Amino acid sequence: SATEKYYIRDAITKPAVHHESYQKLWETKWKKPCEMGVYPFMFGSIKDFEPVAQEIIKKGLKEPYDWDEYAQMYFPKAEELAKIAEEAEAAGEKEKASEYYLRSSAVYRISRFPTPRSEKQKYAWRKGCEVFYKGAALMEYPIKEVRIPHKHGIEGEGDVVPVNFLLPPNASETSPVPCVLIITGLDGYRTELAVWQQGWRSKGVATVIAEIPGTGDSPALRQDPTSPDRQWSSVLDWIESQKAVDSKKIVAWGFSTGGYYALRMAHTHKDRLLATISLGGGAHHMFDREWLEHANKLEYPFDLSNTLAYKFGYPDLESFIEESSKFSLLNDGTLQKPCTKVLLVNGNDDEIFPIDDMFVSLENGQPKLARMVKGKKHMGEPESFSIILEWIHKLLGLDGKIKEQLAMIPS
Ligand SMILES: Oc1cc(O)c2c(O)cc(O)cc2c1
Repeated sequence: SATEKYYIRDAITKPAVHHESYQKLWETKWKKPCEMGVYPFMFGSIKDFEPVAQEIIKKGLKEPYDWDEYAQMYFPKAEELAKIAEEAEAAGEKEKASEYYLRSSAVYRISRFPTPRSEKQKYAWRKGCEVFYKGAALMEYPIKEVRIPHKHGIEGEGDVVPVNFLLPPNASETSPVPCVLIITGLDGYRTELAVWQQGWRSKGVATVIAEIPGTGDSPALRQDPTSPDRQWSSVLDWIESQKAVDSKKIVAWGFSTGGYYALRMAHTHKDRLLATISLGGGAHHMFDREWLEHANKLEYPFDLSNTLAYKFGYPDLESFIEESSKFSLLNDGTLQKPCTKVLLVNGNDDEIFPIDDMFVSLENGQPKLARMVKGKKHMGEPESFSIILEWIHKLLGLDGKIKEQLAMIPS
């Protein structure tokens, strides 16, 4: 059956305990990364989240979640942190203001995980973005929003591609810098992957952070497989206009679902990218009935397959599965085209997207760079981040000081 189909075999039939309740999500999956200040709790503090978790656990919330009831639990804490930030900014305490705005943005973020599917989650997205950019503007090296005109947009698409932008100091047309284009995931948007930007700045590298179609503020048509292609044309046209960036040194790094888009654009925009990295991406079997019919109950904190269906613009999973084959980079002929430099990295035991899709990626077109991480699930952490930074440092001729860069990630 499905138990024989994929690399992980009958692991797909074992429901993960975190789906039983929020209590199990918190105790077995979220408390630890929150304490360490890492994804999905970048910029966050256990001091903020633990009191909120305790209130959710007392209420006994669990799948199926009422996303308005769920989101509202985070709001009193998010507002408290935003009020503290405002009073700090009024007093000229810039470093403190920045911290509490970003702590507020983290609480709003988790309130609209896994993706905004209710009015209060849609509200939390807007409120989280607002406090993130207030925090970002008060960083020593401010990260700014750029509303890139979507010149390549068609009917029914948004007029702009909102991105984060950070340019290292002394970057100029005379001394231009490489750019890491970060493509975000199904749940982590530009307000989350922002955590990478100061690291890249410290190594003399510009960053642009953009969301995938049907997430954050992406203007792209959800159901149209070619919508990302138009988005990257607008984004890369804008990066080329920034003369302080070397347009011959753009590296696209796709995180999780972002990996699919990084792999896709290595083909669609080969001549405009030095390299792309897919970290925990998929390509083909991520759209399989069998995979999607099992993934709701596996390592993903909530309902992966339903969330992916919503991101692709479908009202339910069955309707998505009916048409999902058309998004395959194999089915649509993408993987037959020439590609720029591609690095594929993932944990073998991934239960969000199958390692089988790294195999499909290596079974078609030109040879690609790969590191498989045995005995690890989605993203193959922490070794994956060291592998990728080492490769990008070598590619761009940076200082190779990847431990220094990685140490800047934990909040
Ligand atoms: O350690 C990480 C860091 C991330 O940025 C992740 C992300 O964006 C998506 C995901 O599914 C897992 C992640 C794990």
